[PDB]
Amino acid sequence: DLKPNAATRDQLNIIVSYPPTKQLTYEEQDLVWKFRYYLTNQEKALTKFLKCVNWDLPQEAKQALELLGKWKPMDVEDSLELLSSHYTNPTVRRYAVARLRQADDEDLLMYLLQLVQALKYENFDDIKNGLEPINSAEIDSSQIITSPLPNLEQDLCTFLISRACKNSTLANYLYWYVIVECEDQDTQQRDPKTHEMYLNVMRRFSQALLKGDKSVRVMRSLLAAQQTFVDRLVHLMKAVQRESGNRKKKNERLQALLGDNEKMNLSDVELIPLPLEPQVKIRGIIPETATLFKSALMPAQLFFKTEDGGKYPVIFKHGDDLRQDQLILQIISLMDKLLRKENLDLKLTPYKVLATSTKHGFMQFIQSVPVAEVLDTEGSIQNFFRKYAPSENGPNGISAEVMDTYVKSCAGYCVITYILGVGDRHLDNLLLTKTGKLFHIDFGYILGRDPKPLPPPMKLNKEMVEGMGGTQSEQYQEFRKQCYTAFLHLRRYSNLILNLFSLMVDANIPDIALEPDKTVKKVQDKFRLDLSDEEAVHYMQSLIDESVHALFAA
Ligand SMILES: O=c1cc(N2CCOCC2)nc2n1CC[C@@H](C(F)(F)F)N2C[C@H](O)c1ccccc1
Ligand code: NA
Ligand code: NA
Repeated sequence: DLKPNAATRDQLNIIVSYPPTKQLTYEEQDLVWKFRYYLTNQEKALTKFLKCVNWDLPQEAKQALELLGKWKPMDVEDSLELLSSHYTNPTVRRYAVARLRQADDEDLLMYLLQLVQALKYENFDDIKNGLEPINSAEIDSSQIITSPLPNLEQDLCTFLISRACKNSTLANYLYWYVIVECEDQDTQQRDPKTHEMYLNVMRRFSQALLKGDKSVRVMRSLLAAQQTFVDRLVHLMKAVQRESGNRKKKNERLQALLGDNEKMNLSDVELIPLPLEPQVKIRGIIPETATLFKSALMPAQLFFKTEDGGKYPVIFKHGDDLRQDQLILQIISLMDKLLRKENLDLKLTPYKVLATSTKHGFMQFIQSVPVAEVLDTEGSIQNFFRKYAPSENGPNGISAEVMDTYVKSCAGYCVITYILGVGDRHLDNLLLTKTGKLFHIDFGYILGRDPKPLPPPMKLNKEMVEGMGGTQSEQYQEFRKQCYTAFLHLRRYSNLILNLFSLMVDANIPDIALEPDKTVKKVQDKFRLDLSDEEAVHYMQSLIDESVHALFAA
């Protein structure tokens, strides 16, 4: 093989270190191609090499595939890039699936939402041909599972179904994520072949479950029971939303219908996995504690009876698209897991969000109080903390543990909302727990979007700073430390985070759909990959200093 000199090797290392959005010039491509055999020893060089290939040229594609098979095994992040819209070559996509096969189900679950999006770039004929022995509108996606009839060998569809058949948690999310994709009216009208593909994925999944062993066949019946339960809940929600009168009158209708099990079948059901969190098995909804929230959207707070005698409160929305919130909460869940991997638990609240359609879905209810209500009832965050968690020896008369949780969650969310460009940040969408956990909700505005003009990049307020004990407190120093530490940890996983956002470009998420080609760059810019770790610390410190000076000047 051709060996490049020291100067060329250094030049190739700079190209290999380029950020994800960085496009290689034709001259850089010629250089990478010239030393393709040398670069085979570097797993990070593979994604740069594949950017040099014109997939419309059969021999160039063939040359690339031979090197792909000789290359040092790629990482999971790089396999996620090979499943994006950029790579439609079936063999390239098979190699990416071969890498995901080596990953644990725990990691696979973290990327499942994006892997379901990646099906849009798969071979639609291969997915259809996998079906064993009409107009798409005649196939109600919700009726597939409820109507059972009396190393490079696997594509993405075959792989996802195979793993789902062995894991009930994976099967739950695969079922619901595919149902939402089938229910996408924008996909149904603009790309009927994609809508047909998603129906075929569901039909393939139902077929594989029915061919499985005793536990696998039971999984199909449990998915059918969940679909039927959700269908019944949607019918109930429609009746409550149509009920003439005030919220009290709607609550009476809500409780009466939930209480009528012979008609609705919602309060007394056989043990079924909760769609929102399938590890939690439910007995039904408690009729007498179900109420609507004060909102024109009419969302309901529902308490589920768990198998172990517990109560699982949820928010169920009908007539709203939960997909943007679903993506943000799954990214927050991933960010929390990555921070925990680096041994940093910032006491975040990645509450569960699951769309059951593009029109309805669940949200895990965390017992908490919005900051606006905290000020109206107690006056301040510190007063709320002194009332529910007092300590004579603790900082400002508050439990040390509660204060530590507050500082950590403030810092965690400060860094996360900045990276995700979360807008519309007011005191009603900032929530607080009696354990000290501060968290964000309602992700209607992301990636720099805001209802007000000129939004600040850092989402800090006077109430947050006062809750810590001011700018001169030991808590404020801890907050700054946790901010730059969380920032450095997340920057290390920028390749992963960006590759997952790249898989969401065609997902019909409002704030992504607005500018799909600029989405990845918006997130990439927040990581400041142009700066070294030391420079990133000072940049994060500058963001905090500016935000604090600006908020106090009010
Ligand atoms: O997106 C979300 C997420 C969410 N979480 C609740 C805490 O656990 C995590 C999820 N709550 C809401 N929203 C949309 C706006 C309203 C809704 F849905 F009622 F309209 N609320 C309820 C309101 O904030 C509320 C009311 C009373 C107490 C606490 C909270
Ligand atoms: Na039908
Ligand atoms: Na947490």
